[PDB]
Amino acid sequence: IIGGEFTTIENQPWFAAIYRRHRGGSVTYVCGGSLISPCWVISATHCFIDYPKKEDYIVYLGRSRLNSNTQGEMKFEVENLILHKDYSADTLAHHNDIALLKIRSKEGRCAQPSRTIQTISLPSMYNDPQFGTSCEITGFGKENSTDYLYPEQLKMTVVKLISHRECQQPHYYGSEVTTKMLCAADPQWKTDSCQGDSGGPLVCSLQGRMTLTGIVSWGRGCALKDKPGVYTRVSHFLPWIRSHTKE
Ligand SMILES: N=C(N)Nc1ccc(CNC(=O)N[C@]23C[C@H]4C[C@H](C[C@H](C4)C2)C3)cc1
Repeated sequence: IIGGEFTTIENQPWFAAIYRRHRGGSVTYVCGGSLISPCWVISATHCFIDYPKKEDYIVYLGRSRLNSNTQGEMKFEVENLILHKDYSADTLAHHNDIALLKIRSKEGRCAQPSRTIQTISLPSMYNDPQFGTSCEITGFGKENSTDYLYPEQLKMTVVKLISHRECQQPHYYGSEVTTKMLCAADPQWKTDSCQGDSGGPLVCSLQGRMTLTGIVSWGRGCALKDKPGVYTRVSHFLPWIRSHTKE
Protein backbone atom coordinates (compact mmCIF):
# COMPACT_ATOMS: atom_id res chain seq x y z
CA ILE A 1 0.00 0.00 0.00
CA ILE A 2 1.45 3.35 -1.12
CA GLY A 3 0.64 6.03 1.43
CA GLY A 4 -2.24 5.42 3.81
CA GLU A 5 -1.69 4.53 7.46
CA PHE A 6 -0.45 1.59 9.50
CA THR A 7 -3.28 -0.36 11.18
CA THR A 8 -3.95 -3.53 13.23
CA ILE A 9 -6.18 -6.56 12.53
CA GLU A 10 -8.69 -5.37 15.13
CA ASN A 11 -9.54 -2.71 12.53
CA GLN A 12 -9.46 -5.23 9.63
CA PRO A 13 -10.58 -8.52 11.35
CA TRP A 14 -11.42 -10.27 8.06
CA PHE A 15 -7.92 -9.90 6.62
CA ALA A 16 -6.05 -13.14 5.93
CA ALA A 17 -2.26 -13.32 5.40
CA ILE A 18 -1.16 -16.09 3.01
CA TYR A 19 2.40 -17.45 3.09
CA ARG A 20 4.22 -20.18 1.17
CA ARG A 21 6.46 -22.86 2.71
CA HIS A 22 9.85 -23.22 1.02
CA ARG A 23 12.34 -26.07 0.74
CA GLY A 24 14.25 -25.78 4.00
CA GLY A 25 12.20 -23.77 6.48
CA SER A 26 11.83 -20.23 5.13
CA VAL A 27 8.23 -18.98 4.98
CA THR A 28 7.67 -15.98 2.69
CA TYR A 29 4.61 -13.76 2.29
CA VAL A 30 2.57 -14.28 -0.86
CA CYS A 31 -0.76 -12.45 -0.85
CA GLY A 32 -3.66 -11.06 1.09
CA GLY A 33 -7.14 -12.52 1.37
CA SER A 34 -10.47 -12.19 3.17
CA LEU A 35 -12.40 -14.57 5.44
CA ILE A 36 -15.88 -14.86 3.91
CA SER A 37 -16.95 -17.75 6.18
CA PRO A 38 -15.33 -19.66 9.08
CA CYS A 39 -13.87 -22.15 6.58
CA TRP A 40 -13.32 -20.00 3.48
CA VAL A 41 -10.85 -17.32 2.45
CA ILE A 42 -11.18 -15.52 -0.86
CA SER A 43 -8.08 -14.28 -2.66
CA ALA A 44 -6.67 -13.95 -6.19
CA THR A 45 -5.69 -16.75 -8.61
CA HIS A 46 -2.67 -14.69 -9.74
CA CYS A 47 -1.12 -15.55 -6.36
CA PHE A 48 -1.17 -19.34 -6.80
CA ILE A 49 -1.20 -20.01 -10.56
CA ASP A 50 2.56 -20.71 -10.74
CA TYR A 51 2.56 -22.95 -7.62
CA PRO A 52 -0.83 -24.76 -7.44
CA LYS A 53 0.27 -26.99 -4.53
CA LYS A 54 -2.11 -26.42 -1.61
CA GLU A 55 0.31 -28.15 0.78
CA ASP A 56 2.86 -25.34 0.34
CA TYR A 57 0.58 -22.65 1.77
CA ILE A 58 -0.09 -21.34 5.27
CA VAL A 59 -2.95 -18.97 6.12
CA TYR A 60 -2.89 -16.66 9.15
CA LEU A 61 -5.92 -14.96 10.67
CA GLY A 62 -5.73 -12.30 13.38
CA ARG A 63 -2.22 -11.36 12.26
CA SER A 64 -1.01 -7.72 12.33
CA ARG A 65 2.66 -8.29 11.50
CA LEU A 66 4.56 -9.92 8.64
CA ASN A 67 7.30 -11.94 10.35
CA SER A 68 6.19 -11.79 13.97
CA ASN A 69 3.37 -13.34 16.00
CA THR A 70 0.25 -11.55 17.26
CA GLN A 71 -1.66 -12.91 20.26
CA GLY A 72 -5.02 -14.36 19.30
CA GLU A 73 -3.73 -15.26 15.84
CA MET A 74 -4.56 -18.63 14.29
CA LYS A 75 -2.57 -20.67 11.77
CA PHE A 76 -4.32 -22.75 9.09
CA GLU A 77 -3.45 -25.33 6.43
CA VAL A 78 -5.16 -25.25 3.03
CA GLU A 79 -7.55 -28.17 2.60
CA ASN A 80 -8.62 -27.10 -0.88
CA LEU A 81 -7.19 -24.56 -3.32
CA ILE A 82 -9.75 -23.50 -5.92
CA LEU A 83 -8.37 -21.45 -8.80
CA HIS A 84 -10.64 -19.93 -11.43
CA LYS A 85 -10.52 -21.98 -14.64
CA ASP A 86 -10.79 -18.97 -16.97
CA TYR A 87 -7.98 -16.99 -15.36
CA SER A 88 -5.68 -15.23 -17.84
CA ALA A 89 -3.11 -12.44 -17.82
CA ASP A 90 -2.69 -9.98 -20.70
CA THR A 91 -0.32 -7.02 -21.06
CA LEU A 92 -1.70 -5.43 -17.89
CA ALA A 93 -5.11 -7.00 -17.31
CA HIS A 94 -5.70 -10.08 -15.18
CA HIS A 95 -9.05 -11.72 -15.91
CA ASN A 96 -11.15 -13.81 -13.51
CA ASP A 97 -8.52 -13.10 -10.87
CA ILE A 98 -10.26 -14.83 -7.99
CA ALA A 99 -9.55 -17.89 -5.87
CA LEU A 100 -11.02 -19.73 -2.90
CA LEU A 101 -9.06 -21.39 -0.11
CA LYS A 102 -10.74 -23.85 2.21
CA ILE A 103 -8.86 -23.65 5.48
CA ARG A 104 -8.47 -25.93 8.47
CA SER A 105 -6.24 -25.96 11.54
CA LYS A 106 -4.12 -28.98 12.49
CA GLU A 107 -7.07 -30.17 14.62
CA GLY A 108 -9.35 -30.02 11.58
CA ARG A 109 -11.31 -26.97 12.72
CA CYS A 110 -12.24 -23.75 10.94
CA ALA A 111 -11.82 -20.16 12.13
CA GLN A 112 -13.30 -19.26 15.52
CA PRO A 113 -14.64 -15.67 15.56
CA SER A 114 -13.07 -13.19 17.97
CA ARG A 115 -12.20 -9.49 18.22
CA THR A 116 -9.33 -10.16 15.79
CA ILE A 117 -11.01 -12.73 13.53
CA GLN A 118 -14.27 -11.85 11.77
CA THR A 119 -15.89 -12.62 8.42
CA ILE A 120 -16.94 -9.96 5.89
CA SER A 121 -20.27 -9.97 4.12
CA LEU A 122 -20.40 -10.66 0.39
CA PRO A 123 -22.35 -8.23 -1.87
CA SER A 124 -25.79 -8.91 -3.35
CA MET A 125 -26.24 -9.87 -7.02
CA TYR A 126 -25.01 -6.97 -9.19
CA ASN A 127 -25.44 -4.60 -6.23
CA ASP A 128 -22.35 -2.41 -6.07
CA PRO A 129 -21.79 0.97 -4.38
CA GLN A 130 -22.33 4.07 -6.51
CA PHE A 131 -19.20 5.41 -8.22
CA GLY A 132 -17.54 8.09 -6.13
CA THR A 133 -18.04 6.02 -2.97
CA SER A 134 -15.11 5.80 -0.55
CA CYS A 135 -13.78 2.29 0.14
CA GLU A 136 -10.78 0.84 1.97
CA ILE A 137 -7.99 -1.52 0.97
CA THR A 138 -5.65 -3.39 3.30
CA GLY A 139 -2.38 -5.21 2.71
CA PHE A 140 1.28 -5.92 3.45
CA GLY A 141 2.29 -4.82 -0.04
CA LYS A 142 5.02 -2.37 -1.04
CA GLU A 143 5.01 1.20 0.30
CA ASN A 144 6.99 2.54 -2.67
CA SER A 145 7.57 1.08 -6.15
CA THR A 146 11.33 1.18 -5.51
CA ASP A 147 11.11 -0.97 -2.37
CA TYR A 148 12.12 -4.65 -2.58
CA LEU A 149 10.90 -5.50 0.93
CA TYR A 150 7.38 -5.43 2.37
CA PRO A 151 6.43 -3.37 5.47
CA GLU A 152 6.38 -5.29 8.76
CA GLN A 153 3.05 -3.81 9.88
CA LEU A 154 -0.33 -4.14 8.15
CA LYS A 155 -1.45 -1.04 6.25
CA MET A 156 -4.69 0.44 4.96
CA THR A 157 -5.91 3.36 2.90
CA VAL A 158 -9.08 4.86 1.46
CA VAL A 159 -9.69 5.13 -2.28
CA LYS A 160 -12.68 6.22 -4.38
CA LEU A 161 -14.60 4.02 -6.80
CA ILE A 162 -14.23 5.21 -10.39
CA SER A 163 -16.87 4.61 -13.08
CA HIS A 164 -16.29 2.19 -15.95
CA ARG A 165 -16.69 5.06 -18.42
CA GLU A 166 -13.82 6.98 -16.82
CA CYS A 167 -11.55 3.96 -16.36
CA GLN A 168 -12.16 3.02 -20.00
CA GLN A 169 -10.76 6.34 -21.25
CA PRO A 170 -7.68 6.26 -23.58
CA HIS A 171 -5.28 7.81 -21.05
CA TYR A 172 -6.50 5.43 -18.34
CA TYR A 173 -6.87 1.77 -19.35
CA GLY A 174 -9.01 1.87 -22.47
CA SER A 175 -10.72 -1.39 -23.42
CA GLU A 176 -8.44 -3.39 -21.09
CA VAL A 177 -10.79 -2.92 -18.13
CA THR A 178 -13.99 -4.97 -18.27
CA THR A 179 -17.35 -5.00 -16.48
CA LYS A 180 -16.03 -7.85 -14.33
CA MET A 181 -13.57 -5.34 -12.84
CA LEU A 182 -13.81 -2.17 -10.73
CA CYS A 183 -11.42 0.78 -10.71
CA ALA A 184 -10.56 2.76 -7.61
CA ALA A 185 -8.07 5.53 -6.92
CA ASP A 186 -7.16 8.49 -4.76
CA PRO A 187 -8.37 11.71 -6.42
CA GLN A 188 -4.89 13.08 -5.66
CA TRP A 189 -3.14 9.92 -6.94
CA LYS A 190 -1.11 9.74 -3.71
CA THR A 191 -2.35 6.43 -2.28
CA ASP A 192 -2.95 3.06 -3.97
CA SER A 193 -2.36 -0.70 -3.77
CA CYS A 194 0.96 -2.10 -5.03
CA GLN A 195 2.91 -5.36 -5.47
CA GLY A 196 2.22 -7.65 -2.54
CA ASP A 197 -1.35 -6.40 -2.07
CA SER A 198 -2.94 -8.82 -4.56
CA GLY A 199 -5.76 -10.92 -3.13
CA GLY A 200 -6.55 -8.35 -0.45
CA PRO A 201 -9.98 -6.76 0.06
CA LEU A 202 -11.54 -3.59 -1.28
CA VAL A 203 -14.20 -3.01 1.40
CA CYS A 204 -17.12 -0.62 1.00
CA SER A 205 -19.85 0.44 3.39
CA LEU A 206 -22.96 -0.49 1.41
CA GLN A 207 -26.31 0.38 3.01
CA GLY A 208 -24.86 0.49 6.52
CA ARG A 209 -22.86 -2.73 6.20
CA MET A 210 -19.18 -3.52 5.52
CA THR A 211 -19.10 -5.39 2.21
CA LEU A 212 -16.36 -7.22 0.28
CA THR A 213 -16.75 -5.22 -2.94
CA GLY A 214 -13.51 -6.12 -4.68
CA ILE A 215 -10.24 -8.04 -4.66
CA VAL A 216 -6.91 -6.31 -5.35
CA SER A 217 -5.84 -7.47 -8.79
CA TRP A 218 -3.81 -5.22 -11.09
CA GLY A 219 -2.72 -1.80 -12.27
CA ARG A 220 -0.04 0.09 -14.19
CA GLY A 221 2.66 0.94 -11.65
CA CYS A 222 1.56 2.18 -8.22
CA ALA A 223 -0.02 5.54 -7.35
CA LEU A 224 0.64 6.88 -10.86
CA LYS A 225 -1.64 9.56 -12.32
CA ASP A 226 -4.55 8.31 -14.47
CA LYS A 227 -3.63 4.70 -13.62
CA PRO A 228 -6.13 3.48 -10.98
CA GLY A 229 -5.84 0.18 -9.17
CA VAL A 230 -8.10 -2.42 -10.77
CA TYR A 231 -10.11 -4.88 -8.67
CA THR A 232 -11.97 -8.10 -9.33
CA ARG A 233 -15.68 -7.24 -9.09
CA VAL A 234 -16.93 -9.70 -6.45
CA SER A 235 -20.64 -9.17 -7.20
CA HIS A 236 -20.17 -10.74 -10.65
CA PHE A 237 -18.67 -13.95 -9.24
CA LEU A 238 -21.36 -14.86 -6.70
CA PRO A 239 -22.53 -17.89 -8.75
CA TRP A 240 -18.91 -19.07 -8.95
CA ILE A 241 -18.35 -18.48 -5.22
CA ARG A 242 -21.54 -20.27 -4.18
CA SER A 243 -20.97 -23.23 -6.52
CA HIS A 244 -17.49 -23.97 -5.16
CA THR A 245 -18.17 -23.36 -1.46
CA LYS A 246 -21.17 -25.69 -1.08
CA GLU A 247 -19.02 -28.85 -1.19
N1 LIG B 1 -1.85 0.75 -9.47
C1 LIG B 1 -2.04 -0.30 -8.71
N2 LIG B 1 -2.91 -0.11 -7.77
N3 LIG B 1 -1.22 -1.12 -9.27
C2 LIG B 1 -1.38 -2.51 -8.75
C3 LIG B 1 -2.52 -3.21 -8.36
C4 LIG B 1 -2.40 -4.52 -7.89
C5 LIG B 1 -1.14 -5.08 -7.67
C6 LIG B 1 -1.01 -6.41 -6.94
N4 LIG B 1 -0.17 -7.35 -7.67
C7 LIG B 1 0.67 -8.16 -7.00
O1 LIG B 1 0.63 -8.19 -5.77
N5 LIG B 1 1.53 -8.92 -7.74
C8 LIG B 1 2.19 -10.15 -7.27
C9 LIG B 1 2.91 -10.80 -8.50
C10 LIG B 1 3.60 -12.14 -8.10
C11 LIG B 1 4.67 -11.87 -7.00
C12 LIG B 1 3.97 -11.23 -5.77
C13 LIG B 1 2.89 -12.21 -5.22
C14 LIG B 1 1.83 -12.50 -6.32
C15 LIG B 1 2.53 -13.13 -7.56
C16 LIG B 1 1.13 -11.16 -6.73
C17 LIG B 1 3.28 -9.88 -6.18
C18 LIG B 1 0.02 -4.40 -8.12
C19 LIG B 1 -0.11 -3.10 -8.66
